[PDB]
Amino acid sequence: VETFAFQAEIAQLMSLIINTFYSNKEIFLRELISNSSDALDKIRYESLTDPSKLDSGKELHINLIPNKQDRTLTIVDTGIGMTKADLINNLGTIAKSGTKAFMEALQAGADISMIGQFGVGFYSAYLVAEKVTVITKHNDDEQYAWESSAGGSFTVRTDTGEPMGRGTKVILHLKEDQTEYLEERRIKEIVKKHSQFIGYPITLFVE
Amino acid sequence: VETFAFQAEIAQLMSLIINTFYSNKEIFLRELISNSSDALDKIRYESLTDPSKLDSGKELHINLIPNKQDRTLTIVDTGIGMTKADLINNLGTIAKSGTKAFMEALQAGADISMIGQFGVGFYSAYLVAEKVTVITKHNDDEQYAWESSAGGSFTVRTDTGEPMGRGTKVILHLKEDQTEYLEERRIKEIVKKHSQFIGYPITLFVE
Ligand SMILES: CCN(CC)C(=O)c1ccc(O)c(OC)c1
Ligand SMILES: CCN(CC)C(=O)c1ccc(O)c(OC)c1
Repeated sequence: VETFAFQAEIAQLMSLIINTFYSNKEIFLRELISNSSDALDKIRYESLTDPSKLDSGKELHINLIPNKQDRTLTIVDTGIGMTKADLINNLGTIAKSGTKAFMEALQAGADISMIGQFGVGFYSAYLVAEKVTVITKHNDDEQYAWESSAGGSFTVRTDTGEPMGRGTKVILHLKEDQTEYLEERRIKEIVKKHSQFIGYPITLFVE
Repeated sequence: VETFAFQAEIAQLMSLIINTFYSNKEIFLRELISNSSDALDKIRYESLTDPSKLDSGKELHINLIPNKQDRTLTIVDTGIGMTKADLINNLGTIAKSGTKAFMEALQAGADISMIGQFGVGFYSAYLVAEKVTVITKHNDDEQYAWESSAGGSFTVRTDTGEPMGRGTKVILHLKEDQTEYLEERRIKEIVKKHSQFIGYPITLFVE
């Protein structure tokens, strides 16, 4: 298990997300679904000139898996996935510069819901989750598990768990007062409201 | 000079853009600026683990260059640029699937301004231009010039013109009745309206 420190600006972004009074929390799902869409676009583009890219899995889609027992909402995609380097480098984002722009925007009247426009939408997972676990598999690497409960550090380990084939799995360990996001009609409402133009199937699992 | 046929679905997207009565043409600039932002994000991300990626040019920005003599509006960025393969493969887009989703959306009430959400925003250049020339330079290839006046075909040639260092240059040969997009206050208005959260400098050249 390797423990790393977040870059200062990312710890601050996470602190802002966690600490700010801000009711419109539901947007975390749209931001995660959108990152999944972007990863799927990437593998699909690569497959256009190299069909073998899809050897690790031909279907391009997203599953939403609520689990009330464990209190987790899981967002799985079969997109391009991430290498160990992508994971350590702020999950494939340009987070330092994105955080800088987001902060300026907030100072000038933007609100937290606009986070995705600064390319750090992943971190909005902290609006609802106390701990976030990311399992990922890229064609060019082995499966890894990234994890953080914020607090300025994250871990990375080689994942021994069930093999994924290819893609990214975001496991949200939901805060005690955010269990509405495990409820079927609430998830369906949010998907329909914010993710109506996502070009891949989104399957909501039932329990 | 190599001449290629557009895939059928792209020729149809272009025909739709060109033929539909649709007044809100100004959005082409926001879509091009946004593609440039995405290319810049890409090179910046690569530079995070490999500083030499920026050997071909350290500054990450966008220039807007109107030229009333030639009737061209040029959008230059110093982003990641495109290889010959990217160019032939619909300028690095997943255009067939993106066109499919855009068409469905239009049929269900979307309008042309939402084109960028389907990842084929580049083609909105045809709302204002009769011919579009794209000059591009990727670290992994030499400089190329892609060109199309629609009509179902595009060309690709190795570019002999002034060397770019790295990035993408979109030269819009504007339609005779679209010269307002060469006017300073009109360009400035559009940038301010639609591109206020682009995290790179956008320099509007004067003539
Ligand atoms: C670098 C590839 N990538 C992003 C396009 C993913 O696999 C990915 C998918 C979903 C996410 O929520 C995510 O969080 C950042 C990353
Ligand atoms: C594949 C890299 N890329 C797109 C991210 C560009 O260089 C690029 C930049 C501006 C554009 O208008 C464009 O048109 C599609 C492409």
